[PDB]
Amino acid sequence: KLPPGWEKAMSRSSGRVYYFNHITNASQWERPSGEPARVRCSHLLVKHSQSRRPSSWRQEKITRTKEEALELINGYIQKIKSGEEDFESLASQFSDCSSAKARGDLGAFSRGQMQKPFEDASFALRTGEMSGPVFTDSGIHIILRTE
Ligand SMILES: OCc1cccc2[nH]ccc12
Ligand SMILES: OCc1cccc2[nH]ccc12
Repeated sequence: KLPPGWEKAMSRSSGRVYYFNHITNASQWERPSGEPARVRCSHLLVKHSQSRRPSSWRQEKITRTKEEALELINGYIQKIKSGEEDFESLASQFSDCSSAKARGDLGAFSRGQMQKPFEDASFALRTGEMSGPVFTDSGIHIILRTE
């Protein structure tokens, strides 16, 4: 029926059908369109107090809760989707990964290199697509597939 990971859902607020991907946590109104050895992705990471290393270039000791990190992630996604902010700008300013200095770009990678939830989401995105919140031991990620 639908591409890998996608399913139909019903909006509670509006009643209209939408589509949700349980691998990437993406959601959208439009029906999803249409695997490579390698993909190229950028990401924006928000760490929290239970991250494997609760420290980053932005903060020596990260104290925000997981719930607070998810709220920050949700807000970044909202501004990216409305066009108020670009993914690259938010990643450079607010990502708790040192890849912030390269606008979030991780370069190209294969399966078996990244943490599993990150890898699975990266390879389930189509080129140009963006994930919802993706949870790893490092924190919560927004992933943008660029190639
Ligand atoms: O690695 C330190 C550093 C140098 C230059 C730009 C940066 N952005 C985030 C960390 C960072
Ligand atoms: O493995 C997931 C991942 C990929 C690339 C950069 C990252 N930084 C923190 C986690 C992380």
